[PDB]
Amino acid sequence: ATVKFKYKGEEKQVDISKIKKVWRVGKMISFTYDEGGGKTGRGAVSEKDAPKELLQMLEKQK
Repeated sequence: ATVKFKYKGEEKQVDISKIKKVWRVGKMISFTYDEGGGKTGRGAVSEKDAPKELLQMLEKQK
């Protein structure tokens, strides 16, 4: 369900349903998640750092 991503010294828990657009750029995977009344926050997660759920959809399903 939830993705724990490091910020400075604070690891932030964000839901898989709230990730609006996800894209694999090269060494990193950048993503725009929505959070309230039309105001999108922008996170990032590395290639070894991202575990299994987001990796299976873009290189198997459709």
